[PDB]
Amino acid sequence: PVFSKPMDSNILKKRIFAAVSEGCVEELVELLVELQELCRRRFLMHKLTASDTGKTCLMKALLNINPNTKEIVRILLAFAEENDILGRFINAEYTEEAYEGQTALNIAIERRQGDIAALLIAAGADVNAHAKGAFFNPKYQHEGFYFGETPLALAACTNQPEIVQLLMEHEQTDITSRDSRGNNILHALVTVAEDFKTQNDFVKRMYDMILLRSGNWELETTRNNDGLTPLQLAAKMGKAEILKYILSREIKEKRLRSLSRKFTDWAYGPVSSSLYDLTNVDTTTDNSVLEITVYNTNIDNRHEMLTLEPLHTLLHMKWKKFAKHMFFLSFCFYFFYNITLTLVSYYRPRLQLLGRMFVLIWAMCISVKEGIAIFLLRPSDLQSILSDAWFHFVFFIQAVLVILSVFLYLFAYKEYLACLVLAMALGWANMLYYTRGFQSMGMYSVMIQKVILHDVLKFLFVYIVFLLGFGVALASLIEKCPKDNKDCSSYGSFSDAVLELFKLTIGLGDLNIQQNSKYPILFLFLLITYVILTFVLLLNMLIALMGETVENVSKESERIWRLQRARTILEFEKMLPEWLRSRFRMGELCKVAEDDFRLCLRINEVKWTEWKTHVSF
Amino acid sequence: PVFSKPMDSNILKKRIFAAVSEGCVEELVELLVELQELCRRRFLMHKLTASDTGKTCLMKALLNINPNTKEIVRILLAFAEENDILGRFINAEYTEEAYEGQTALNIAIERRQGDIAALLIAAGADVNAHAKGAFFNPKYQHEGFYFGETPLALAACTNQPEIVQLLMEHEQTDITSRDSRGNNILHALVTVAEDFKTQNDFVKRMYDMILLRSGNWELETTRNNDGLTPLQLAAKMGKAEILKYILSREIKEKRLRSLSRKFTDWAYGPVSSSLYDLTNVDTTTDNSVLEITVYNTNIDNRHEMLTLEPLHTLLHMKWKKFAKHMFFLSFCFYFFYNITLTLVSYYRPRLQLLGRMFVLIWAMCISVKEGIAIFLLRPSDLQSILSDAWFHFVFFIQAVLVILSVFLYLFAYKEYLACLVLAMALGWANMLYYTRGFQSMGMYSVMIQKVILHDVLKFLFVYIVFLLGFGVALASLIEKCPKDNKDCSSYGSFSDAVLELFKLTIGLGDLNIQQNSKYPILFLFLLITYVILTFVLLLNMLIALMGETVENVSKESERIWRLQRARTILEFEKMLPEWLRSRFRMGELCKVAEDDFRLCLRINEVKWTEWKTHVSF
Ligand SMILES: CC(C)C/C=C(\C=O)C(C)C
Ligand SMILES: CC(C)C/C=C(\C=O)C(C)C
Ligand SMILES: CC(C)C/C=C(\C=O)C(C)C
Ligand SMILES: CC(C)C/C=C(\C=O)C(C)C
Repeated sequence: PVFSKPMDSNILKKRIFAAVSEGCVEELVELLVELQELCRRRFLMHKLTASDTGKTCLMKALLNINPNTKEIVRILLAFAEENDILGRFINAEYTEEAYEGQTALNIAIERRQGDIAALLIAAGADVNAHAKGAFFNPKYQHEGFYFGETPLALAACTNQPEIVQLLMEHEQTDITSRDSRGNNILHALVTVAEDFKTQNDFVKRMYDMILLRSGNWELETTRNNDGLTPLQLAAKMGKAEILKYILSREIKEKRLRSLSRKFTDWAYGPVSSSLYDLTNVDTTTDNSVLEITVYNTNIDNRHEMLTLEPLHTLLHMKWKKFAKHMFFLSFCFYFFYNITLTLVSYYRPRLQLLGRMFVLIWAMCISVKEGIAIFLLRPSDLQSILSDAWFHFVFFIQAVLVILSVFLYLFAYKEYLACLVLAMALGWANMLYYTRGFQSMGMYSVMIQKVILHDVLKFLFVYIVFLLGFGVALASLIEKCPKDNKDCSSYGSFSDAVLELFKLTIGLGDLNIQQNSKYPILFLFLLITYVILTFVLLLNMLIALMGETVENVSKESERIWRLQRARTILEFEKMLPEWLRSRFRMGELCKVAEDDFRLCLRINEVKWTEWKTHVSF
Repeated sequence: PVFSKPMDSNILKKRIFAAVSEGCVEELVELLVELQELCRRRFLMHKLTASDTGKTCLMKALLNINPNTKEIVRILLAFAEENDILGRFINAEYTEEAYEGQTALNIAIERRQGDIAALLIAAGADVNAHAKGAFFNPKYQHEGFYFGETPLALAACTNQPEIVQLLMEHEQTDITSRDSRGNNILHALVTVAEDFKTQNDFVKRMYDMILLRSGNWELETTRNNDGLTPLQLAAKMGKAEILKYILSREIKEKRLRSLSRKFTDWAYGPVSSSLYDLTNVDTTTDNSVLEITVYNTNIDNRHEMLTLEPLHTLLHMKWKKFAKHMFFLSFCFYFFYNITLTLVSYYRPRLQLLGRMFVLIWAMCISVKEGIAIFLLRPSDLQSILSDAWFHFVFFIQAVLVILSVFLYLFAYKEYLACLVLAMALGWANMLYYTRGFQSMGMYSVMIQKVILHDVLKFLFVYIVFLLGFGVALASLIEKCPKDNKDCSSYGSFSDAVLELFKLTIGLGDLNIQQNSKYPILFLFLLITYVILTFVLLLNMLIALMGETVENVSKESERIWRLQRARTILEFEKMLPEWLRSRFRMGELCKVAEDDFRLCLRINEVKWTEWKTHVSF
């Protein structure tokens, strides 16, 4: 965080700023009387405002607060009344690029002072004046303080509800005012919340106050500049507490029940048949909160908010309804394609040609989907943890290897086997993708990907360094055995010596010690020290590396597997044509409203743990 | 949980239901006067009751409670007094299949209201009216709310004891009333309890109140529809707190001491000689709580309630008395059978025939017990965790292989060795069953079964996929070496290539790189990538998989072993003939009662930790 200029720096007009900084009033009141007539003996009181910055004495007084500050603000404003410049004095604007648009009301609200803040507003302060500075609108979280760039949202982003209540009651205040980010009062509150459960979080408590007092459906429907309602913004930023509050918001009182996203129908002991609203949760529209929350648009907090009631059962009625019947079909139609690819080519000649045609019409079928899936892929997802993109190359590669091989079959480049037989080894290793449909083995394949990434690549990369150095060092010592024979040359070339070192790691071959080295002692010293760096230092410790991996993750392995399946639930859903997606939850109900455009959903909740505890008191 | 119709849906007779729903009375009292004479100008007031459902205004008023509801129920009943239809109005019944039999008293009791509930009962409410609906009687735990289908048990299943106390004092209330499940007031309380220790659990507190006020032995002896006393039902559902309370129930006061299952004889400091009752705990009868609690009829909570005092020492005096003397005999008589099977057949000819006869008369002896044990087995136990059934096939298979082999011995099909020599390898691996009699190694064999199931099968299943794909891929590249010789063909067929890959995993053989591949580079690329998927990715990680297994279980391995032994304690007991089971605990004592049919048991309890803490205050 680097800012070119500071807001307040306590390092003949300087007497104005010095007097208000230390809070001294006696040196100011008599001296302010003197200033009254400098302009007369000379309409535009420049002298009491700074030049390089727009900061005035009013901003200077409030930025350097003290118990004497209240005694200064009242007389400072009275000076502008005599010169009739209170309009320009109160609405004075900062001019630095970092802090631009900050007014005296903005600083008074920040410094936890409802006394002067009410006084300035009553004096004609510019309510809903936007602080459109680079500092107030940081490019990241740590580059500044973003709060919505309005005095109302600043009091809302801070924990001062009294100044909020005063600002709501003001007539000139524009509630549905959008700042330079296209945000709102509710968008700003969503950004400043946190996903970590805090005992005393005012954001969801103040979300209720601002929304209810507005009492209409325009704050929750106003779109962002990127294009995002306050509902969807909480999903993009991963705000679970706000998402749980918004999706399950029930208003008991009349005249405001239209602001409810969940209308409980009936309750009887543990079971209650709540009737939720999903007018912006189902994937019928674009950028749904369900679609946003399952992809890697949220960070480090997905399952704790993918289990929320309106959308936890949205996936179950998508899996148990059409996704399960298409995972088997994808499993069967790929198992048969792999079996046919193996069968018709293991029996290759050194009428079953209709089976070979099936591989032709299906390798193109896989690659046309993978080819179009690569285009929708982005580098922001290609290298990540929950990418689900590595399976998009290897499905494409195994498909593109088959069609490339057969193009060289009839054309007879003799390389038709160099590409086809690599598809068998990859095609059968691709069969492990379709094990997500089982909990016991789907969690197992989750462990494999974490093991193959955190530990195996780190072991191999060190290993080739010990294989390149020791391969060259061992092969360099060996002269050419006489008689021009291939004997004496187990370590004769770099490729021959590296291969013999690799066979030493697994445990295959004979460890000869008289391999025609011109230093027999040095060759053995370099041999009985290679196996203590790999077999004793690395291979045993490789087993040790993965123990930290399978102990920290095993309590989250069942959590990551569900997110894999929940992604394929809607990845399958987008493949259905528009006429096929005519099967949805339920019709329009829950309210007369605007002629009932409320796509509701009835899910009964039988909760035994809470009800048992509730009656226990 | 899916219900076709809702109980209460707040989405010219509709004015009746609307007025009571919102609690408005002014719009009802004058309008109810109007209704009085619609039927006259027209015995059967249909108009104020619903048609598709039996719900009336009384049910509608109580389902939509409000502070004005008490002001509505009193005048609503007075309307039926004038028409003299209070009998049909109060006893009005629901008619939906989901919710059937629900009355106005049932809803009033549910909504924590003892005021109206007492008023309805005083008005002639149908006490002990059964709500025999599909919702009130769910097929599972999450399909509804089961509470015993009576107003008394509903107040008991909820935490309202005042309405219970009122219902006990009523004359018309039938305490020993059985619902559609054959349950009782005490059966229903057992079902709604929980095995997790809760600080404030009313169920065992309300079990005391209902049983004592009844003051007789008919609630604890009334059989279920499945056939189960309230004692045995707590064992089937795994209710440890109720089981600990019931089995150790001591009533101090006279006239009710006959309702005690434990009569403490004397106490002196730490040692107290409690004298328990096991009239339904010992295995003398069928479906004993001891027999039920040791088999896999309880779930996830067995050792925390198999250690309860009446039945923790019931097994110790069965092990130290006849079970230990039959485990050695089973160990010796099977060790000798295995030794004889090995000895008389390792020396097979390429008079000791009496030893061969012993295997004949004992292989049939094993298979006749295993054959009859398979019939008593069920698929509900065949595939489980604490099955103790896998040892029933392999004991049967090893027994059936011996008799099958000798049938081909004299008959001379020459296959007599193909079945007999497989019995040695299985017969000696069966010798590890009889290691349950030792703590150090019995816990070891518990680890093996968990390791062999959670980890080894998951590793092998992935391994054959990498062996099928790489076996075909390696064998496909190899042409037939000239001269029609068997050289050049280490990977010549599928079986030859798969075998050479398996030997690569363990570490046997020579890793040749010039194995007559028509692509020497591609064969090596497919070879130095198979060993990084098994030897580097799988075999090392296999060791890693079992580390989560031996760290989470080792604190429970000593717990599962006891349940294995406790099952064989009564598995041995059922083998004794009726005359042999003439040795039991102790006679009839502890009370005069009904001519003393109380099979008691005296077990002295020397408790030093509690007594030391008790005197410390
Ligand atoms: C390209 C062939 C060598 C198969 C490659 C793999 C599968 O075995 C990788 C993905 C592990
Ligand atoms: C043997 C390979 C194919 C396993 C590696 C993966 C597949 O599961 C990726 C996803 C890490
Ligand atoms: C049938 C023979 C091969 C013995 C089989 C086993 C014992 O070694 C299995 C039970 C592990
Ligand atoms: C070598 C085998 C016989 C071990 C496996 C078992 C026996 O202990 C079953 C019970 C898992």
